[PDB]
Amino acid sequence: VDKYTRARNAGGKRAQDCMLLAAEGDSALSLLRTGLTLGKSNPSGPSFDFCGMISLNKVLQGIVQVLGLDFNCHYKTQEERAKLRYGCIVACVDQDLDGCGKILGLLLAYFHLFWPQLIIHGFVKRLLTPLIRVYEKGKTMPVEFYYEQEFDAWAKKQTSLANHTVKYYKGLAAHDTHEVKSMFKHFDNMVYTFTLDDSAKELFHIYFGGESELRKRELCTGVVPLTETQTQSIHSVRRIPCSLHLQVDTKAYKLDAIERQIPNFLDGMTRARRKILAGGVKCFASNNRERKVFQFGGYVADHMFYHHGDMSLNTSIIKAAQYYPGSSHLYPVFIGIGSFGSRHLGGKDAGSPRYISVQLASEFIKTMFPAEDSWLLPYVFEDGQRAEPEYYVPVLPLAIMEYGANPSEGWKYTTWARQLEDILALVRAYVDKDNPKHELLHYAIKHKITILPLRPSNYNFKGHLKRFGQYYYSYGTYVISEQRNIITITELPLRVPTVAYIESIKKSSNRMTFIEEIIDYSSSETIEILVKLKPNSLNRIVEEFKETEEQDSIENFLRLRNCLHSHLNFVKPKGGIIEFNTYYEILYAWLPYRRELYQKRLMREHAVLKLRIIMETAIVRYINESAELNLSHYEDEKEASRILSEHGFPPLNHTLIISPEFASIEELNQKALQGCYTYILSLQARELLIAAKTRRVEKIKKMQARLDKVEQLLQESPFPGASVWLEEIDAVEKAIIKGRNTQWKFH
Amino acid sequence: VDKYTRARNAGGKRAQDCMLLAAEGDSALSLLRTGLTLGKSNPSGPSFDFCGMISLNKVLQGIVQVLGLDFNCHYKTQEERAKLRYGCIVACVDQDLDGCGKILGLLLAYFHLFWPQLIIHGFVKRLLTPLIRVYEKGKTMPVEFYYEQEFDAWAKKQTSLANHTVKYYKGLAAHDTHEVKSMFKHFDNMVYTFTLDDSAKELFHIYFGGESELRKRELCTGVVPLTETQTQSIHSVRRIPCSLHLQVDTKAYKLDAIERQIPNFLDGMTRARRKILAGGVKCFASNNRERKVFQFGGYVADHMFYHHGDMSLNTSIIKAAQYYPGSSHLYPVFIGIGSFGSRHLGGKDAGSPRYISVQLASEFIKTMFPAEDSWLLPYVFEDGQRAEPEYYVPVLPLAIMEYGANPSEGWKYTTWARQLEDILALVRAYVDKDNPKHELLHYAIKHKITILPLRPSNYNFKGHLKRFGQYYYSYGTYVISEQRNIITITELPLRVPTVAYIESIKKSSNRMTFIEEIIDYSSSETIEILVKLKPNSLNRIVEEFKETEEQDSIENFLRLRNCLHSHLNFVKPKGGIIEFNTYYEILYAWLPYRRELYQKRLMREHAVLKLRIIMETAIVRYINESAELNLSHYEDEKEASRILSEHGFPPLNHTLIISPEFASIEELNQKALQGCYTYILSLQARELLIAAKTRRVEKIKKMQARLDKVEQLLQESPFPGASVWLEEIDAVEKAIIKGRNTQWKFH
Repeated sequence: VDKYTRARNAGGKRAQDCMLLAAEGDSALSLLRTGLTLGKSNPSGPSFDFCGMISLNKVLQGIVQVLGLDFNCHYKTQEERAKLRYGCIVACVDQDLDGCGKILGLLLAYFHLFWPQLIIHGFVKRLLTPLIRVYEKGKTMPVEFYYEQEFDAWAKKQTSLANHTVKYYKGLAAHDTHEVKSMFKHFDNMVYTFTLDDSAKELFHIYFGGESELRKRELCTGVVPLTETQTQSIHSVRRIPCSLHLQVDTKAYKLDAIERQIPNFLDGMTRARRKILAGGVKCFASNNRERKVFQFGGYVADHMFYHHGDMSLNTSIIKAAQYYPGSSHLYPVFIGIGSFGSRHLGGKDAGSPRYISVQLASEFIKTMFPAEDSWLLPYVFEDGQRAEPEYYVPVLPLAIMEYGANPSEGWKYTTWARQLEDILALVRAYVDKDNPKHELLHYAIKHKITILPLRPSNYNFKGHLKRFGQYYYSYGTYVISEQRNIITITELPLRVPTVAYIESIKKSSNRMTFIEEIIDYSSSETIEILVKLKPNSLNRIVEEFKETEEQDSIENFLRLRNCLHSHLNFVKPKGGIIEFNTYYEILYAWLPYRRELYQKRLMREHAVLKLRIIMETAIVRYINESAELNLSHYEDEKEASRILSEHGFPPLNHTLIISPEFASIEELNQKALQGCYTYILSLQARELLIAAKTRRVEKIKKMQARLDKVEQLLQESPFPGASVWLEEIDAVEKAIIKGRNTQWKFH
Repeated sequence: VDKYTRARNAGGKRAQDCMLLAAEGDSALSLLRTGLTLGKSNPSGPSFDFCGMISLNKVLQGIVQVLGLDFNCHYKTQEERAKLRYGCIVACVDQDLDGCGKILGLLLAYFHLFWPQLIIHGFVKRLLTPLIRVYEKGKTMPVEFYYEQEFDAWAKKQTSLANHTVKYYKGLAAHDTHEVKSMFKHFDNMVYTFTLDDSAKELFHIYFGGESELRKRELCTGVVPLTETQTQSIHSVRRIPCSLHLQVDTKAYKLDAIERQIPNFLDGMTRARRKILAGGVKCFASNNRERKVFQFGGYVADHMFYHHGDMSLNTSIIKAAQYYPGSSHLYPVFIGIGSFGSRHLGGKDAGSPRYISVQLASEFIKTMFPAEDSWLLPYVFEDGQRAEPEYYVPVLPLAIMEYGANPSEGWKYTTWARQLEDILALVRAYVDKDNPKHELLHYAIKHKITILPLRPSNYNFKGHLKRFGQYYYSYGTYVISEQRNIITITELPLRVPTVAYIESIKKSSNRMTFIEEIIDYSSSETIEILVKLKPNSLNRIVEEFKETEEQDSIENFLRLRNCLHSHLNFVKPKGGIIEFNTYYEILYAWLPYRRELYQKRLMREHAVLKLRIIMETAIVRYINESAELNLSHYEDEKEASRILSEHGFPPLNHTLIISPEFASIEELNQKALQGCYTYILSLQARELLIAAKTRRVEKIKKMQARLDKVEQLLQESPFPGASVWLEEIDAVEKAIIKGRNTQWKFH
């Protein structure tokens, strides 16, 4: 066996007292070696006397060879279990879903499939290392939480976190030397035995069996965090049910694996694309100066917590800036300066990231993704730092607005962009109260039927879109020269690369028989392929390929027909996988999220306006009464605060009121009334004049007018923010038109 | 032929009028297609009528197949040349040294080797695209420079560059659409024919022949930029000699390729390591907070212009923070928090960059690499932006202070760290004027002989270092248990990974015969390997391996001896490759650079102190004379400046004097006397009081005292800055001792 360190007592008289520390990889093996050889100033801790190490079906073959397990044995009795070389096997995997969810899950499935009696009687354990450590100022011993729920509960009991620094250890390689010493000093109090319950068999069959339907049904919903009672019981008896592990960690790992290929139906982008968009918004906010692709990728990795390889990051950055006929992005996020790709190679002929540059399409991103609503979306947190939002909610349904296809395997995703005019008409009819077939559209939405039509986008396509049965076909255009006998292909079908199409024709002998030569003089955007045929071949070509209503004889000969198959599989905002049948369902699912976002924006604006009005009124009152109060004579802040409280001045938080970044409306109303009176003592000398008071009065008047406008907006029919939604739709349409006029180079 | 687009007239009556645009890759092919199909609003420009395209010995086989060249032909006559299908072949390669230096160089070598008459008579051309474009404000047409020397000469003639924006196009993929249109509008004025001269044959033989000695001799020196006369002649006759291209572009490409594996002898780090160190200094300057490896790599890529893959960046970041026995860095730049690697796998068992964190060893970096001297080193510029310095000059010879080895192939580099005490003694004896054997050391340096000894570092090595002949051998330590018959290896030789050593023993059958089992219970830092031998094997082992003075019988049996071979090949500061024989030569070469750096630091400090003294004296004079002058009554700045000039107030530059970042002493003395009188009108109201004047007088006194101290320092024997050098050496020694005491975790 390779990478196996046997214990001194393994396989001997005290073999049942031994342990086998199954390490995830090389880092886990290094940590285990450091802990086991630490037994110099550690009499109570473990050592190599009873603890062995191994690195994690050849690996499983080595595992069974070391443990001395028997395939034909059941280990239902103690005498049969005593033949094992080791008392128990302990898996040392990182707390991240990639390691504990996959490797430990596979090991548990293996053991359950072959030797379950070991699992029920107790043979498999796991190394539960502290997930989160909170260090105080002046206190050496930290507070350790094994789950994020426990840390959240503890932080709910903390008045302030200024004196506490929080460190997340999601991998075994994140533990420092003294932290490793601390964990291995209490090694016996940190191993957890796995147990089998009634639902464990069904969960194992679902997550590791050959039935894909059960797996898809189980993965339809999200991952539920462990209930505090379950966590408390686990910490109490030091036993972890297999069902809980399979339902939480394995499900999270599988959902994360799917989420890397399947986009959300609200914004149409995956996690990597959302990170790239957030990094682009943050990076180009100060100035829209051009930056190289690798520099922007480094910025995204540094700020947006993009821990994957830079190759995929650069590829996605290049794809987000591509703009050519048949490209994935009809409205790309970034303006690309340089050679970012051509339709002939399907965007695979892009320049090196060291040369091409990216810029933020501010006039489009600002309108499609409002900055005001960016403070209201739920954000994902990576090691306690605010990363990109969980999902973006654009003004228009960007999920169905662009060409989408999954190049990988394991999940089929393919969407064809719908027409901009049809989508705009549908959304405007839904939103506008004074619009034909508005009530009819709402009634149809309630009964889930379609009234207004949705058609595939015909932009950047000089072909023909036809409907046959329930399918949509795209036909390229060609012109034939009888005198020259050659055929000039002028337009390929939708999203058909030129080089791949030419090679596909060249790979067929039946078509190669009638074709003598193929030359590609197509421009960067316009296709022009000359196919020189053998003499006297038109009649033979017509006879070989009979003409039908579905397609022409030459169209069949040259394969100038493409089928628009759509696979509408998306990720729900609260986790899980959702399957749609038509784009109407996607639009109907996206609409309520945007309506709720508009309502939330209006409500938070109302709350912040009320707080600012209160602050300004208090400031004006203090300005008026400073002559009689004479607060400038006092020195201490406490005396001034007490006299202001006696006079009735309300206490407000300066920072939260003036900078309400990410505070929810209930949170904003909760913690804004426990501030101080700093806003009064911080007033400038020039601000005590009559002119400053008049300016503040004018500001109060304009803010009050905005408050009445917001209040009137909140009562708008059918839902609040309808006029704002229509205005933003008009702005987005204008930005899209301007981008299309200038080839998405806004100048 | 693949990726070949034939011209309409190629191989016909007008075949000699045709062209073959040899594209470097896919991006070049896309640019060529865009340019050639652009001929709609471009009657004068080229098109596919006479221009073909091809993608760049199978590729060369396709090239000769397309061109119809003959291997047995010489093409010495026009009639033989007329058989060619194309009139000429034009190479479209990016201006960067990777593309034009390698691919174009290989094509030129191919043509010279087989068909030189084509080269002399004129058959190979290159596409010379504008390297640098300067855009003015309000002027659409830019200024194009094909070489960096031309741009530098033009900028020397520019009074100000505020209205000019500079763009560098080092790749064919960096040209925008309108720029591509501009270049292809004047296509006939941008192709350059290659010519052969007398030295071309020798240069081709040197750079592409089988004689490695000639290549090494040629690469000993750096790359000389083309002289302005040569560039002017090239632009005049539109012909490029092959010798000039080989001497500049190919030499630069080869030197850059070598520089990625061979470190400088001044700081001991390559380009990537210098970029990482500069990024670490810049990133952790504000606060020394821990950052993840991938986040720091992204920061380095964004700011230090690291355009290579992130895998190598993360690997180098991890290596720079590793600290274990036998590691490459005896004094690592970064403190690593987490599991950064172990000696058992030779640092290959490091944790994932997503988990481990890095911090800047400020107490060591600040002392070893002074921040004051960081403004004086020559910096490399990447696309006009200031990247990491060309070379660092540490206080101590870091090139010989750490274990260095080149893991790649093509250049043999291996250095073994010398003892800290010996290096400190040598440098102190060189610097200190009152020191035994100081004059003797200087005399020996003049005669290039050694007096003080240099020995390999024995730190973190519980073995034996022995000297035999001119070689140094490292022996591990073992203990034998006769009763147990097993052998306990306690220390492996220097820089010998444990796993590799165990596998090497296991791979030999002769040693495997006497060994029954091998167990590795070694700690993270201490080696303890138990080798259980077969019964009655000590006598057989002794008989098989005879004992000699060089090594013991058991040492030969277990291969516990390592030879300390050193390959001292480095990169000179001004380019080229330098070969050393002993570490004394490296120290003697490094010393004058540090002495010159100290002298430059002292001189620039003197100049800036003089300028600041002049500024402060002028300010004090204005404060004294403001009562009579009454400058506050005036409104315009011009009138005040004129009256101050009449009164004799000197004009100084506020920004340059107060922030002399990277201004050389001659440059500082040149452009600091053409400023304005802003420093007088910008004075605060509170600064006109007597207390402010007294504070300024005290500041003037302290600055004058520092000026006299600097002046006395400049006259110090033997060279200026000797006491400063000794103080910095003492500080570096203290920092190294503190780091070694705390396992390079400064706390």
